[PDB]
Formats: sequence, structure tokens, C-alpha cells
Amino acid sequence: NLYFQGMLTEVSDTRIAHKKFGLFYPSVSRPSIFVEGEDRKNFLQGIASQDILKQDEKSLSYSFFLNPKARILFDAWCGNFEDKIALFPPAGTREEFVNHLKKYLFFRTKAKITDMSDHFREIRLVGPETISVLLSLFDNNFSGSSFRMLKNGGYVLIHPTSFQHNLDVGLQADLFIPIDQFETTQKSLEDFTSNKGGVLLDESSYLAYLTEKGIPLFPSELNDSFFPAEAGLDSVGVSYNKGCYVGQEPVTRLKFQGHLNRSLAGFRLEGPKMEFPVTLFNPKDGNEAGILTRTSSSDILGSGIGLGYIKRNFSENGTELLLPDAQLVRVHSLPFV
Ligand SMILES: [Cl-]
Ligand SMILES: [Cl-]
Ligand SMILES: [Cl-]
Ligand SMILES: [Cl-]
Repeated sequence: NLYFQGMLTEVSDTRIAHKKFGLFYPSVSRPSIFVEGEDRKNFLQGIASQDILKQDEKSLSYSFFLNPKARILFDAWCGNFEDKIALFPPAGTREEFVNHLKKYLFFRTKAKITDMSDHFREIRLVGPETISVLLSLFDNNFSGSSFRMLKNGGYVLIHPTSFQHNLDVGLQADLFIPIDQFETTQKSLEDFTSNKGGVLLDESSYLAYLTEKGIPLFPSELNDSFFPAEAGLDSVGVSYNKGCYVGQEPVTRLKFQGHLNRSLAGFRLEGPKMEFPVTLFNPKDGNEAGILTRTSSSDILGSGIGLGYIKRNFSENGTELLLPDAQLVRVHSLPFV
């Protein structure tokens, strides 16, 4: 008998983002890494888990960068523009990500890497009216899984609407605005928000919104302890038809012959203290059943929610597990909202 009847006022404004749109200004944006040169495509194709060659001109693709054992080192959004490949690795990885690419940039490979991260400020949009907000600020047209250069400079990433376990997680757009145009774009967005009833999300409400959509993130759910298929992201981040790449054989073996021991799961719990990842225990025998990787409050669900990994024998919705202090968590369907 768990209390999932609560009022969690600190994240009540995700409701507006789910119905209209939410605006978020990250403190640390994803880096903006560009790859140029005659061998840029072959170079990146051999290290990304995604098929970069097949990708069209204004398309966006998700990829992992794996180690040789197929554990996740990074994720990135990947776009093409002119004779360049644009890569957006996770926030705070600009040096480590560039070093990882240079590890595979061998003698006489015709590719060059440039870090353009200080040229842009990131603004994020979420929710059903995201395209209408873009159409107001900018000209031409927009759709899911797209990568566009803005006429003024800068870029727009519109994520695919399907993400973990091919679930529809709604619209998400990332705007990389040239520094000198930032304060103007911000003023334009504040007017649009106030007039059209969207909401300015703070970091805790932005994270609650993403957790309500079941979205796994680097470094909590996506890191070198896990495989892309464990994370529910091999359908959007891995190609099983492409040629040689780092981690390909273990990725493929897991898929066709191996057995997935654990999988990304949603959790519901009652009502900052916990040290993540937290071990989850089976109440019957006290054995390890999974791990909880992050939590948020959800006013919509009236309880805490979280993401993590569940062993196969406990994956059914409604399965009850224990935290180390014996608070109960219940496996829940994704997305939560
Ligand atoms: Cl590696
Ligand atoms: Cl270089
Ligand atoms: Cl899409
Ligand atoms: Cl586990």
C-alpha cells in the first residue's frame, strides 16, 4: 500500500510543458564538434555505432560511441552540413569526446576535428507546440529527426519522436544560437512564452519532464557499465546492417545469440539524500534485482519516479523491489506521462 496520491508543487509546471511547450536554458550545453576532410565519413563510420553514410543531408541521427566490449562511452546527435559532420556529445565531455575521436584518427587519415562550442548558446524546447515556436522565430519548415543550419548562423536539432524502447517521447528541439544573437533570441522566446502560454523550466522541472517521458540520459543511465540494448536504445542508436565499427561484434552477438539480462525500467516511489546508482533488492530472498540510476518528483503521478535497470525475472509492471533502507519501489510502464 504505497502513497501515490501526493502533491509535488516544485515540478507542477511540467504539466504546461506536456500540454503546450517548455523552454530550458542549460547551464552547460552539449559541445559542438565538427569533422571535416575527405575521409571524414569512413573515419566516423568505423567508430560510431550508427550508420553515418546512409544518413541524408538535413537528417539527424542518434549514435553511441562504444568501447571494444560494446559498453557505452558517449552518445551523440549527428548531422551533416556542407562538407562537414556535426557531432553533439554529452554536456561536459568536449575534451574527453575529442580525445576519443583522436584516438582513432590514424596516420595520414584525411579528417580534421574542430571544437566550435564557444560559438553557440544552447536553448531547448520540449512539448507538442515546439514546431510552432520554431516557425515563429525562423523561416521555412521543420519535422522530427532533422538537422538544419539557421540563415543567421547556428543550428537546430529536432530529435526523432521515438526514443527508448521505440516509445514516442514527444517533440524535443535543441537550438544552438550564435553568441551575438543569444540575448535577442532569449527576448523573442520570453515574449512568445508569455503570449502563447508555454513555461520557462528550471533544471529540476526540465529533468522531471524528461523522467516523465522515460528518457535515459548520459551519465546516469548511459555510461560504460551498460550496453545500448540494455538501455533500450539500440533501435535508434545502432545499425545492425553497417560495416566494421568499434564494439560491433559484441553488440551483434548480444542481439542474435546472447540474452539480455537487464533492461531499462521505470520505477514509482513515495514522495537529494540517496547516492546513485542505488541497488534494488528482491523482497523474497534479498538478492540484487536491479539498480535505480536517477529519480525525480512527478506532480502528475503524485509521487517520486525514476529510471534504472531491472533483471529479467523482475521486469513485469507492478513488481515490488526494495531499496537498501527498505523503502519500496514499484516497476512502472514508460513513459509515465
Ligand atoms: Cl575505445
Ligand atoms: Cl584534428
Ligand atoms: Cl521523427
Ligand atoms: Cl543489475
